[PDB]
Amino acid sequence: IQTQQLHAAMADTFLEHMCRLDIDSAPITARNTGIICTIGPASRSVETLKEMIKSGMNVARMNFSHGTHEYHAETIKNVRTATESFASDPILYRPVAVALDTKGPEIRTGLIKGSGTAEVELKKGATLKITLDNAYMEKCDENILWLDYKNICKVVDVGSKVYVDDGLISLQVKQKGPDFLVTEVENGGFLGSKKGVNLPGAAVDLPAVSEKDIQDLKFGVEQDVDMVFASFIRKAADVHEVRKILGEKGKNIKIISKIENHEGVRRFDEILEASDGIMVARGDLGIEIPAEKVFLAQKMIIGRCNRAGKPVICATQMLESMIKKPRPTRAEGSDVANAVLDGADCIMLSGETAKGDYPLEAVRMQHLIAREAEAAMFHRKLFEELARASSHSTDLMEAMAMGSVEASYKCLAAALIVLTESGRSAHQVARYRPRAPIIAVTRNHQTARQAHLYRGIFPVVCKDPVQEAWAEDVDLRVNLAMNVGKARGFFKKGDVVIVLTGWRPGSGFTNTMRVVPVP
Amino acid sequence: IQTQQLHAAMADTFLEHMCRLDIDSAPITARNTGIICTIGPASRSVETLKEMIKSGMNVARMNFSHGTHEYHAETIKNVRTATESFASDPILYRPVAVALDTKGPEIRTGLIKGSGTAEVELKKGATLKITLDNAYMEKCDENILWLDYKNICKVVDVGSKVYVDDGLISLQVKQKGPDFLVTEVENGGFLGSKKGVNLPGAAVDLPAVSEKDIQDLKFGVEQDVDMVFASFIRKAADVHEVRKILGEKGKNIKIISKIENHEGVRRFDEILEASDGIMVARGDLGIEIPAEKVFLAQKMIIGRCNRAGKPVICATQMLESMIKKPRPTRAEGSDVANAVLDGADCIMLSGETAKGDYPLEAVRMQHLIAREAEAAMFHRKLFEELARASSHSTDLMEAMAMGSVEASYKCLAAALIVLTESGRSAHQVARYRPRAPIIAVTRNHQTARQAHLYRGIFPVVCKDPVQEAWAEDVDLRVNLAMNVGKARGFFKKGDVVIVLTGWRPGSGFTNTMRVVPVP
Amino acid sequence: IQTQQLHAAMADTFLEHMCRLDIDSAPITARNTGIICTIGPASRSVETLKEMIKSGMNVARMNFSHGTHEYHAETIKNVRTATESFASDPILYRPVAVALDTKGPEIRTGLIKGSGTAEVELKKGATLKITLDNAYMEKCDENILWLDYKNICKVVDVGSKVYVDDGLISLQVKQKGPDFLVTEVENGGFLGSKKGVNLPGAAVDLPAVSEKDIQDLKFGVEQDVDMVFASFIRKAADVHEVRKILGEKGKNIKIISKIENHEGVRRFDEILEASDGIMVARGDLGIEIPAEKVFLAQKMIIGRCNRAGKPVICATQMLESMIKKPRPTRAEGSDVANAVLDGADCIMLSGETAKGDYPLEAVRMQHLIAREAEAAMFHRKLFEELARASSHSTDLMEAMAMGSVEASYKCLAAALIVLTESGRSAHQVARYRPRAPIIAVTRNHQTARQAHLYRGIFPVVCKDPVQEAWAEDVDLRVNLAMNVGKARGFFKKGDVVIVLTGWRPGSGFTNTMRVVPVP
Ligand SMILES: [K+]
Ligand SMILES: [K+]
Ligand SMILES: [K+]
Ligand SMILES: [Mn+2]
Ligand SMILES: [Mn+2]
Ligand SMILES: [Mn+2]
Repeated sequence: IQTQQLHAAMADTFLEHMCRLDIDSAPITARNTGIICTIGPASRSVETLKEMIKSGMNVARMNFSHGTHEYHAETIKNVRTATESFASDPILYRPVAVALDTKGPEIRTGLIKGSGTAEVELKKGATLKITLDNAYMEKCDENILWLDYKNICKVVDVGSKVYVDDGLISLQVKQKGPDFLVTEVENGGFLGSKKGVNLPGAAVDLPAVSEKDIQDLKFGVEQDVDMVFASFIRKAADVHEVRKILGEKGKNIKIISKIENHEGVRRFDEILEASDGIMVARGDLGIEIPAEKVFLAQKMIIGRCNRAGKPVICATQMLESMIKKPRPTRAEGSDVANAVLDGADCIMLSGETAKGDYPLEAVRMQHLIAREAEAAMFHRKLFEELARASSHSTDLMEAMAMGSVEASYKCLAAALIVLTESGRSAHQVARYRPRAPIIAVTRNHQTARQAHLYRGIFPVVCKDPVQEAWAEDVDLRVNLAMNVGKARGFFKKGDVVIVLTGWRPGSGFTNTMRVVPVP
Repeated sequence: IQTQQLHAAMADTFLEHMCRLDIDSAPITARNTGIICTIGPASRSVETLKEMIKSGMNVARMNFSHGTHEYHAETIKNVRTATESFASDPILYRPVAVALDTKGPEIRTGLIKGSGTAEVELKKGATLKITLDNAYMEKCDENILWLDYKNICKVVDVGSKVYVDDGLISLQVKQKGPDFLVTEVENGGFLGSKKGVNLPGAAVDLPAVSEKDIQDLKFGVEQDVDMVFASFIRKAADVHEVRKILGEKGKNIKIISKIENHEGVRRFDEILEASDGIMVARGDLGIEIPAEKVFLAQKMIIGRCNRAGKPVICATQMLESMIKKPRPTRAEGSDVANAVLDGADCIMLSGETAKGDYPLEAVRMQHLIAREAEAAMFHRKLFEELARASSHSTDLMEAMAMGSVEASYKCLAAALIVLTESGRSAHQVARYRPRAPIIAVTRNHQTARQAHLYRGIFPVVCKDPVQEAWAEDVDLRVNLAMNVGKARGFFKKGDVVIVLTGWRPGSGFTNTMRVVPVP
Repeated sequence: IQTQQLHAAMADTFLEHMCRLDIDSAPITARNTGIICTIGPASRSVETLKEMIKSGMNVARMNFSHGTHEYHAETIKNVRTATESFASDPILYRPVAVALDTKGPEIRTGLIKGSGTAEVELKKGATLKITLDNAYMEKCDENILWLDYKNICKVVDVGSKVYVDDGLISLQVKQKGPDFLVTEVENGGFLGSKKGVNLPGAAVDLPAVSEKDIQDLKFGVEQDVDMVFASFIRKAADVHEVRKILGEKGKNIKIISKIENHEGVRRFDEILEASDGIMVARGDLGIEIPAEKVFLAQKMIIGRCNRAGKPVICATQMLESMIKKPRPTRAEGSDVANAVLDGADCIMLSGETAKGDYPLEAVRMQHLIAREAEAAMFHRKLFEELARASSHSTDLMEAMAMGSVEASYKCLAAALIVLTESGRSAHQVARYRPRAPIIAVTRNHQTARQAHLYRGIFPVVCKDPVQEAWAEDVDLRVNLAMNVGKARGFFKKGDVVIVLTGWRPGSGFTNTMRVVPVP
């Protein structure tokens, strides 16, 4: 029984490829899919965080939908402390990106009575009066419910449905009002405090970038975050408004547009070009459009991102049950596998690691499945189709990338070492899905950090000062990579490896490729 | 925006196909994936069952892992009552298969103290003594645990792991014994009563067909079940032992081997040939082998079954969360979609409909997703690869099937009407995955019933007596199908439809195909 | 209107590719298909030869089926004189290979009366007596015909057919004899002197390597020919007998087995492995087997050679009519195009350049068509299928080759510069059919010369002494290539180019590849 599902790799057709998957075919050590973990109570701890890093964490997500700047400021402080605790050995140090998740134009209810279980009980068929009067802002009963969206009455006529708390509870507007709405509970349940509200099929006129959002964004720039996950991007315009706030200083912060509404899906393409990467926000998306259609959008978005060479993230409830159990459900297990198979650059945990009882177990599980799923990819067809997809381009780096991935498949290289400062060279190699890991060695820390956004890139930060002789500085970097790999168990002395470097210091792209043995 | 994801159907590549999926492309009314619902407390009711049928139920699963013959006898009685309640109109009557799920060579614990919450609490690190003494059979403490597997000590040495309750709780044998084992709780939790036990990597010497199993099987034959889902089939031999018990009388009961252990996966092929269909028992499978590998086995088994033309079922925890909530999680939604996309003939609910609070909602959800996912298939490539896969065969019915599916894709037929008595003709048409529904009209009830096992076949039972003139009897049957379709909303007058019939009464296969308009 | 038929290159299917061919899409300057010209009266002249070289000649074929060693000795002398006349400028000097074509186990008639038009007239239905008596060796009438095959009577029974002069004339053995045969003229015609004779379906017992052949072979070694086109190779054994005569000295002379009989086709594979390259000797082949089947053998042999990475030649009557006219027939035009499209490494002229009235025009015509046809190839599918074909191999140079060709397609490189001494590296790159020209720079002259055998390789001989510093010696060679290309009009300053070099002097293969701009 070969390994890395290679027997299936040799398949002519998909059905064949599929038929040849072997549960006894061991995957390699490198896990190419990036793992984004949302930090919170269950993971705030520096010690916990250190354990997260060791378990596979690559990006720490700060969800500004809750918490105060003071809060996140410390969260970020801890992840950095945790990260740098390994900063010792440059060979074992693993960069960890910091991402700020916008609390975009979203609707939420107020606080519940308090002594009513902090959770009322809407009965299937009961009447519920929605109010905009800030008085009941923190006193929500089974009859009174306050929400922060003031113009709610300016866009919802009688009959329309208003969902609350991850669409689990639905309400039908029975009667309109000036600053209130009386509705009928359709889906019963126990309403929580300050839960999310969805107005599917409704021109919600909240601003792409709210006032709070501008503050949060500025905050992120000052706190040097590596990327922004912009919530509810519904058009290229929104992305631009966001990029603007980040301004000249936040200039290098990668913007990841989140697709969570029907318009965003409908106007995906312009949003894609305007953005640096995309996130399939399955959560709100599953409420704004029929749940049974979310998979369509996912595969379409991942597909189109893969084609465009832009990072894409699959997010929300992937390992949901693990918030309370140490093992995920069969559906959750397959969900992760398929996202990787779909082509997602990164998978995410949020809740499973933010406030669940098994943050570490959840991270480990994603790491395990990804590896397993990655080997299961149909690399040959993938590469071929990816190639046809971009045939109109004749970019030199692209050519280098494709030539390298090709070569790597052919001699089954142990890895591809790419020396890059902007990261472009490595991104490009990742675009064409090699099977082996891509060790990108850079002296730029933010590059190393943002690199996680790309499938297969395993960043390494060279901390040695530039050597006088270019040739030497290159060997220096290449050797660092050779060690990281040997240490990380990616390959041992003797294995073959592809190496991409520049021609002169500060080259435009890695124009040089060579097959080399591991020292 | 076309429908049935047809724009994507026109794709040249997968990435393209993927990129073209449209959430606004409406699927057709017919849902080709069979839905198997496990019956229990939450669904025992004849009235509930009638509602299940209307919601999409196609096969009622009786799980003999629990309950008494008296119990199941009544369950079966009710589903039949519920079914026949529609027996009135032959146009609206929907056949419903009865399946018996074996309680194979499985290990279970005994009953818990009772006043201890009927659930003890094993603490992470605590010591737990496993006992075989039938005295504690119904008195299991946090220190005493009884299990029904007597030879457990004859196959588990010190150090080995023993999982309990869907592998959520793990234990490590610290010390051996004659009829007992002292272990250390690794994964804490609240042990329930009579929970399943897994000895991954352990030659469990329980018999393929136990003594109780022989009784249950005989019972099923006398109760005229349509199929048997044989648990823990680990080799072709086991299937044969099973087929034997069913004997001459149970001769036509389709045997569905369940793959739940590592050996069954490893010896899949012989098991496949020996069996009529297969079930991917994700539950035990996810405990016997690493969870992160279950997807590999699923796709491999579905792939190989599709190739072999034998029915395959995807089962366990697909819509798990719906046991308590009215809406499934994003992962569960995608899990179902992917199983359909994987090629599974049938999807299953067990727990979601056996004892959960939303049996109907769960059935409806599967029905919705399947439709959605079915349109999303890459039919062209699928058909092509399926064809290459079986090119060595030159079977006449196969040729007819392929010719028909081909024709159907080309003129976008509304459906394929197949007159069959054994069902072979329709099975064969289903083998080559047409996009449209396959209306199989038969006078044989058990055929109609078992037909659900196949993707796309929508059985119709002709209850009119055989007509004197073959030509007439054919039009009779064809017209019935034409009505069912018109009634069920599959097509209206004018639409095109492919019709496969025999040449003489009692033909070997439907050798005649013709494009006809809907009257 | 793009160029190089690139719009068609982008095609998904063949029908598409085909449909997109554009007569207004200009091909590039480099002509990848090697052109082999048979030298004779019409081309013996050093001045004519110089003109041949300028017109495209790459290999000069010496046909030992006629002429004396003294003759060929001078022919070879002249081609060399002609070649070296350009030896001046190493940038414009074009290597020209010398090939010796064996006069294998072939049958020929004697001389005709003389005053009978040096051509008798066999009438359809007349009787003709074949004789082995050396007396009529130079006195052949319409009744008497002598042939050099002594054992002709030991393998041809009454009824069998004996063809004469390119099968244009057929005869049926009416009666047997001891040293004679009386036959009936079936196909009338004007018999010439010393014409070829074919005994299709007859165990002709002539030796693979005749006595004269051993002399001719030894002669070729002493005259340092680059390759031997071995006539009538009917099995691997024959090739070996040939390689043996060439012995230790002729050790590096490439042996090209000629497939001209039914056995050679039937035992092709062993012949292929035993040989260095193959020649589709359409001439005799079209007489030994039905003419209407020759195309089958051609495509099969070219196909299998392409797959094996061994040079294949398409030969005989490609531009036949041009022996007397300045323009070829429509069929001849397409014949050449298709041979190139078939995948033939080299096309040949023999007669068109040996004794026709338009040697130069014929060479120019092949050159024109090849270019045109080369652009018309379906490179993408070709590369993909070529890759699948050899997937079992994991050769490092192969990987480099494939990676490079891939890269070259992607950025539409102007050419691939390969520094090689044995030629292996360049051969390998040619194996995977890049679209651009392959400039192989070598210091080995015989390598440069034999390189023509491979599609796309444009040899360049570095005549500068090895430089002290490897790095320098490499740039030296690379720069030479850069100049040849600029001079030859293959590319100008700025264009992109792929460069393959070794890692240390005398490397095993070019393990280094880099995209570089033309200085
Ligand atoms: K948020
Ligand atoms: K069972
Ligand atoms: K010859
Ligand atoms: Mn959101
Ligand atoms: Mn089971
Ligand atoms: Mn010949």
